[PDB]
Amino acid sequence: MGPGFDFAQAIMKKNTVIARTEKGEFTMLGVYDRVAVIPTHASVGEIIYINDVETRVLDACALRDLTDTNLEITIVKLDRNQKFRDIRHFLPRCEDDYNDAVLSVHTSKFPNMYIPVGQVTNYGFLNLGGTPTHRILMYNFPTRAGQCGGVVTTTGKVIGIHVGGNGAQGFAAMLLHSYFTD
Repeated sequence: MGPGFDFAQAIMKKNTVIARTEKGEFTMLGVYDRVAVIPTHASVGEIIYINDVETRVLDACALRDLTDTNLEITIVKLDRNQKFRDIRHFLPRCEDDYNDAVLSVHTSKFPNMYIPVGQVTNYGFLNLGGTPTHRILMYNFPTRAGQCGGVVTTTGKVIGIHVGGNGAQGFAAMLLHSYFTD
């Protein structure tokens, strides 16, 4: 509809895949080369389906902060025959708040879904399904079941992936440039 949805659509069209684990289907953001991210509760194993293709997992790392607290981001390296467009220059360097964000989802259940979620708070600590979690972003949209992995963007920035909600609010794990230095 406008420049927020334009930037969101540009990321979805080139930098997402449908990830299937034994825990269900997730939006999965490709970041560079064969490296992608998914919520840690997807429980990535040795084999994953990527757009319904059986794919060996070369590495999978559940991120935690230096306090040894869950970040709810798993960085996955895929045995895929094709690289992602490198979008690391769209990642923020620091924890921050944002205006006018879009949550974008692409699954079997929710194809080509874009949600204007409005203002994003640097919320920090969240007890997420019983697990203490840091670097949480919050938006006042009633997200449901089927949004996990969904990409949170502003114009110019990819800021997080959707990991949960309480029925009134949705919560995203921050993406930071420092997660993907090589």
